[PDB]
Amino acid sequence: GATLVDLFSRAAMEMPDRTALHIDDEKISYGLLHSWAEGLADLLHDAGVRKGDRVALRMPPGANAIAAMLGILRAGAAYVPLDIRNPPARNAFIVTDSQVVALVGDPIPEYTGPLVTEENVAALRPGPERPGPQDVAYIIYTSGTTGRPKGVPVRHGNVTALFEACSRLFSFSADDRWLLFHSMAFDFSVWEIWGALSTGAELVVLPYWTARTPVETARVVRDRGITVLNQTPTAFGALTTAVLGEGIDLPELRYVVFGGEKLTPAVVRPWAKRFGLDRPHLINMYGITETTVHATFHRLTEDDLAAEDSVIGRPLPGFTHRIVTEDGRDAATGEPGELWLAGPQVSEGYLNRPELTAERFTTGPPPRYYHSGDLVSRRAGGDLVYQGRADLQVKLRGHRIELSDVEAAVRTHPAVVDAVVWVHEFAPGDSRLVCAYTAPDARALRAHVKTVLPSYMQPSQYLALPELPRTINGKADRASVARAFDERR
Ligand SMILES: Nc1ncnc2c1ncn2[C@@H]1O[C@H](COP(=O)(O)OP(=O)(O)OP(=O)(O)O)[C@@H](O)[C@H]1O
Ligand SMILES: C[C@@H](O)[C@H](N)C(=O)O
Ligand SMILES: [Mg+2]
Repeated sequence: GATLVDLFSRAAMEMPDRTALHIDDEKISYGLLHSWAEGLADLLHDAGVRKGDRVALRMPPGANAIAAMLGILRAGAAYVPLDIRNPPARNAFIVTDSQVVALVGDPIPEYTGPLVTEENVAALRPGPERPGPQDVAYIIYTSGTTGRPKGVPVRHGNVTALFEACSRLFSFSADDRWLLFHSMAFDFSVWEIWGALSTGAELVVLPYWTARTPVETARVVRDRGITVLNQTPTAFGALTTAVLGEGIDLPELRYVVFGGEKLTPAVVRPWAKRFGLDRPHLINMYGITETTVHATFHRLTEDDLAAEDSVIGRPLPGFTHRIVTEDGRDAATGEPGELWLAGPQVSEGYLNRPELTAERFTTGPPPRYYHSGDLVSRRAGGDLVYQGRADLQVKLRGHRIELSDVEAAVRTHPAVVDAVVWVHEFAPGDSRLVCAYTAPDARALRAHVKTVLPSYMQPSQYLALPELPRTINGKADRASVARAFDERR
């Protein structure tokens, strides 16, 4: 149907006996989740929540968080998720920037808006007016690199267009088990949640436990019988180490879907020798929050493991696209350019960032294009290959540097897991190439990199970290690495 509410309604009306949520040994049926959610919506209505309103959600992953989010959607409102490892100042900003009429869960400088507590939500375990396709389902905040975190509001019709685009490339059924691996404040959780709840499938909630190892994660994945696993490449590399080390088998896995980072063939090779490429399928998906979770699809093949190219494949069925030169021109085959995207999954622009919206969402004088700020090429055969972020193609003292190439060159060192390379302003006068990396001292690393890279591309300073700092989506927080570096210097 038109909305996420419709999707849940259909599946719940039609498969009420099936398990919607699985939290350790706890199982909630679609039927009972549906009941709980209708009740929560009525409760939200009573507290003065209206269609088009925005409600904060702040809860650990579990039954209550999910039921609250359905209740919020059923009430015609958008949920604005706050991840609880988010620093208090970040919530405080989002709470005010998004102007929520209420918060669900427990809390922040001002509490003066109304609360629905977790205990309140647990208690409820024709209705308010239903939302339309053009109503906002969620508002997820992305990283603003200097300037503030920015909010992206995604509509019901945006999300429902996502699952329609994917209907024929994936083979999903009510029998699947989806893992909720990701933060509810990361849009990859939307795919995970609604992947399950739109089809009658089961959603396995990874309960919140920070001392859980990859090894434990692997063990749950086998034991809870997961068929659809979503991972960032960073997460999957560590998962693979654990699966291979303990020798875990995963015969029930049907799909592993990658998103959110550049997926290198090297990351995938160890997996592929153990399980092959036929089961599960490996699917790389390029995506951005501004165009609703995923924008492309590429099933991995043996060929992708021969070269070192990052194939992201073709735009999802809903999309039209451009590959654009610095000049505004359409790029030739094999030529790198900026990817632009148009279609029903593209968001309506940022929240309260009117000038940024103006720049990155454009209409000719024609489709409405979102400028991804990502560099890609169309290879012969029509597949997209991902090159890198225009952000990270920088210039320094007369040379152009692919920061991402330096990074990979540092990663080429066998004892190095991860690297972040950037231009650091030591002073206005002194701008130099810097690297942070995780496990080899700087001396050995520096000596190795002098092999791989031209001299202008060699990091001027190396900082060894126990781990790289992480935003809640599990990516390396670049602004956090630069600040840690600066303070250690
Ligand atoms: N399959 C992929 N291969 C390569 N890069 C990817 C892939 N999927 C996502 N990315 C990168 O991740 C980004 C999408 O991230 P998201 O929408 O969460 O915001 P962000 O890039 O983390 O920050 P912002 O929204 O502030 O630009 C894209 O800019 C792209 O560079
Ligand atoms: C799933 C992944 O592509 C997510 N939308 C991100 O933008 O980081
Ligand atoms: Mg981006």
